[PDB]
Amino acid sequence: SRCTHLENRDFVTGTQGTTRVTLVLELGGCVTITAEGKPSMDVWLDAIYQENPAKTREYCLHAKLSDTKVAARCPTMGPATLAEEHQGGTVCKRDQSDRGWGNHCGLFGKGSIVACVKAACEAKKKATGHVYDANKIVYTVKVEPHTGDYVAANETHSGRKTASFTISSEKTILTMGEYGDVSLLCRVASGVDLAQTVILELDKTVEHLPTAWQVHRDWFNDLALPWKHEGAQNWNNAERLVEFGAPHAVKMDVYNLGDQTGVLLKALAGVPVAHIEGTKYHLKSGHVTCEVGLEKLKMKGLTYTMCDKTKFTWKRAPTDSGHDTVVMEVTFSGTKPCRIPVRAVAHGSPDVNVAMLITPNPTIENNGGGFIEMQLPPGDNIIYVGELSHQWFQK
Amino acid sequence: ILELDKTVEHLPTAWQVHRDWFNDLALPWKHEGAQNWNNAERLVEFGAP
Amino acid sequence: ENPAKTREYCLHAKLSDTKVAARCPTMGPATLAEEHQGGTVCKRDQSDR
Amino acid sequence: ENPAKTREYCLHAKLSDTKVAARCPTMGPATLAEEHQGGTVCKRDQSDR
Repeated sequence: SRCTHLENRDFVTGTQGTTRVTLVLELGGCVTITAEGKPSMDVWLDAIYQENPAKTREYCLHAKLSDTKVAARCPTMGPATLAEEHQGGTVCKRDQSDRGWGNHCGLFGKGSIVACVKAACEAKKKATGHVYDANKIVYTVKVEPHTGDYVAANETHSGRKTASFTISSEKTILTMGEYGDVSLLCRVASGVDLAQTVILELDKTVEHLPTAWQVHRDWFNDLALPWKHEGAQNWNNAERLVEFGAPHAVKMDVYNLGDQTGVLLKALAGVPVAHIEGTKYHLKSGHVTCEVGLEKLKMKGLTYTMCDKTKFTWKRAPTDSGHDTVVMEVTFSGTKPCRIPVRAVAHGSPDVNVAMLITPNPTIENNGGGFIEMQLPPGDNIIYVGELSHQWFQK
Repeated sequence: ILELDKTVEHLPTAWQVHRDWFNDLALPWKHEGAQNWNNAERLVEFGAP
Repeated sequence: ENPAKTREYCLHAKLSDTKVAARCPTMGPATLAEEHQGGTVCKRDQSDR
Repeated sequence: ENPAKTREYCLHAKLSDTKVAARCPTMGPATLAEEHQGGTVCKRDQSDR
């Protein structure tokens, strides 16, 4: 059962008459649903994402400066000017330098000086923000029936089904193989509010970093870095990463404040990560409430005869699942298919069956069955699968 | 005298800093000539397994 | 000219050859030869199995 | 019959292939490949030179 793979697992149980079940599925969680006369089902919210979300601003973390130009005039010669002062994509500073005979001016005094640099951004040194549209966000829910077959996490359960939901398409009917149909009504509106969320992306090809972060819109909009719209050619406020030195005669130095990535990363510690897979921008945390309709589900193998009580052996002896249940797997050497005669008694009371089965109507099919998950009361018990027995101390 | 990469064009080639400040930098360090870095973990983080 | 160098600090780590070793609950401690080599950064922890 | 074995302890160590590496005061850290191998016991110290 898929839910046995994780630590975060909930059990939902429907009694007599319970045909519908309302669950709050959370990313990283898993729910096992059990109900009288119904095959058990594992359900979980698998992903929350939007393909190609809209991009808000792009910020530059490392300025690439080039073509530094300086123009200086002697004290009586008027303002110094450069064509660059009027071009976008350049950062300039006008100042005054001390001039005199030493640097070829007729008078000793203040002379006009102006320096400009072309400012661009280093390749792969942008920080881009993305915003979600509640109407385009997709919630993916997976359902897997309890078939008495154990499948590891790196393996694929042939009976697992997937359902996708958007605000405009909240209901799906899934056919669970021979178990019947299950209906899922999940409301995206009951999900995570995304108004103040921005998915921040740096360079997703960097190997030792998460591919994205989920940050607050107000924090993102206040970053003190050069910015522009995707598609725009030049950067606004490029001066944020450039400093000019005090001028001396006909020269003025231009300083680059360096790569701000390290600075940003310190700010991002403790911020939740997100994930990008191609064009899909995923949230790594979130939840949604769904209504599961069980009325069309039917159990499998109810009319088989009981398996020969003499032909069972333990493939995997009873073991603690970590969810206060016991898991085990048996092998049957008799004729299939048949119902597995499972029960358990408390040490000293051989007459009362104390086993509460999670796995519905355990059966050995022609090519499956054998895995059983059950709950037992605290203390010493003995598990029986026909004549096959096993001691079990619960707790 | 602190030196970074003196070949970088838009930066001073060196700074005059206080010895106590320099000795307290929270960065991996080593002696010139040494092959490995001490305290390299200062620039590395491990995720929950 | 050529003043004596004190420490060198690293401003940007270059990481490579990430290796992981994990053992099931009854199989004892996980170990890597790298844990004993200089020039490597390691973290030992516990995962749910 | 054949109960499970927990730890094995060693009551008498068999030591062999003692190796020492020493460096003068300006030559940096002394190192041995053995410091990184399992199955060796090492001690780093400082001697008067």
